Amino acid sequence: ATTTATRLTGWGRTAPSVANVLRTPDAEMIVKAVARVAESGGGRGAIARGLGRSYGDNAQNGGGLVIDMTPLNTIHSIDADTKLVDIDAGVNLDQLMKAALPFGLWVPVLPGTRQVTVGGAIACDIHGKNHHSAGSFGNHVRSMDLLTADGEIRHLTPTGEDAELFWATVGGNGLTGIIMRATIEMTPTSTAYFIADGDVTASLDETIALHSDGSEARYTYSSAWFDAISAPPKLGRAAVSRGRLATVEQLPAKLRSEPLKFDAPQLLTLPDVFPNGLANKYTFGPIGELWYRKSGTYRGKVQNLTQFYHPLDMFGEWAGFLQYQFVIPTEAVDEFKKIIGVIQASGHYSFLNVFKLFGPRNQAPLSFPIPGWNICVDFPIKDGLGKFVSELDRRVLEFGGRLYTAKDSRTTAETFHAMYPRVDEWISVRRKVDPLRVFASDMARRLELL
Ligand SMILES: Cc1cc2nc3c(=O)[nH]c(=O)nc-3n(C[C@H](O)[C@H](O)[C@H](O)COP(=O)(O)OP(=O)(O)OC[C@H]3O[C@@H](n4cnc5c(N)ncnc54)[C@H](O)[C@@H]3O)c2cc1C
Ligand SMILES: O=C(O)c1nc2ccc(C(F)(F)F)cc2nc1NCc1ccc(Cl)cc1
Ligand SMILES: C[C@H](CO)OC[C@@H](C)OC[C@@H](C)O
Repeated sequence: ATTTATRLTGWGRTAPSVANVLRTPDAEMIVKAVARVAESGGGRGAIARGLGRSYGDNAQNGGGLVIDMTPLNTIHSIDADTKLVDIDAGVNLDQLMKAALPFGLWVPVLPGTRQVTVGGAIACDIHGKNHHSAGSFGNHVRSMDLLTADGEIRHLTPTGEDAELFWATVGGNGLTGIIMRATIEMTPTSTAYFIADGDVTASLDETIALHSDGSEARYTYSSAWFDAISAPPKLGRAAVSRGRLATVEQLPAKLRSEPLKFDAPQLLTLPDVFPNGLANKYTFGPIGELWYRKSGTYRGKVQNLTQFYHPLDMFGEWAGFLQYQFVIPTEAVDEFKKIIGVIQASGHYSFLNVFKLFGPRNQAPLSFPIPGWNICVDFPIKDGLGKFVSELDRRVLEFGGRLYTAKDSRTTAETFHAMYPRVDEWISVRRKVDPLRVFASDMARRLELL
């Protein structure tokens, strides 16, 4: 148990603040720190911190306490018959994935990096490539133990007597208390592999058409990279990757011996093999166009996790960036296209772009995902950006969509509240379970959730 004044930022490395960071594997010691903050009521409160993968300010508390949860990382049990895992909130999804595979169990929702805690996964109600078929992380929690402001540990379930507080904690960014422990229902699987279909579109219109032609219902997993820099018609052209978990008999004979094995992250990546880039005299001409179309079009390709899910891993080596993520309701297709147009003409160039059609939402009043067009872009920080993303906020807002707290460090409270029309409902729950504001964060203060 060590308390240390530490300078903390999100993954985006901005808006730093200084907090007292408690790092203890001792659960009783955590209960006491919270009991202390509640006693000298009130101060600048406390907030949990997972692995720090949120880009913004949700896991920090300037001039307050921050409880690092990563030492509470015991997997208590895994059961293949019930498909249930019982794990501390500090367990991470990579650790969990590894521990569970031998049981034929699969982490039901995986984000774009496995370095996130169970606590972070719940508090941000994270989504992945399978949202349209599996919903978000919150949908899969069968119980969790929440340390509240009064110093008690409350056992919450999605349909029990504490359902309301359960669903306020899902997506609650740690502002209902500290998730100590949870039970997750896993997805059964017979292999660690995917059967994947790849498609390449020529334009924004094609990308939308492919996601609206009914084909999505044939794949449990689906996401795309899209072009956000090229002028129309090239704007919004996409490499789409869709699939489902493979069964044993679908594997080639070579891989049937160990169907649930995970492959090691290799020493040599593509920057190590080709140091001078991948560009040749063909890349930007018709043969290049033809080559990209071909490599990105395929059917029934067997892929492991890295290949199917982390296709940025092969580009290795390739701070001053602003991550922006929003979703626009399904029906607002024209408005969605408009927003992509605004991005392209902005003079702000993003290369790392995610496109995904979200499925049905859950009952959490602060849950980010709603059915519709989800987009992430990554803008280099340069003159004009701050004021331009505010304009984007305005358009996202008026088009019925919202920003994601896990990605935000700079939107206003007014915008956020308008984007989340159930925020008042949520605030009423939070105020009932934390009258003295024992739990607090830089985000809570910025977005007036405190
Ligand atoms: C490369 C990359 C790819 C990503 N891809 C995706 C994606 O595909 N989908 C997606 O949804 N997100 C994605 N994210 C965002 C990420 O999944 C979330 O920010 C997640 O919350 C990070 O978990 P963490 O353990 O690092 O939590 P932190 O960022 O440390 O904390 C996040 C929030 O969770 C709260 N919290 C953490 N632990 C606890 C606890 N034990 N009890 C109560 N509250 C707690 C904190 O108070 C804070 O509000 C991505 C992030 C990166 C960097
Ligand atoms: O960096 C992030 O914050 C991120 N956010 C994501 C949000 C949603 C999705 C989803 F839509 F696929 F679920 C994937 C994400 N991948 C992410 N990162 C991995 C990645 C993989 C490929 C690309 Cl073209 C760009 C990013
Ligand atoms: C962005 C989305 C999430 O992982 O999938 C990207 C795939 C479809 O494209 C591969 C990239 C590297 O070109």
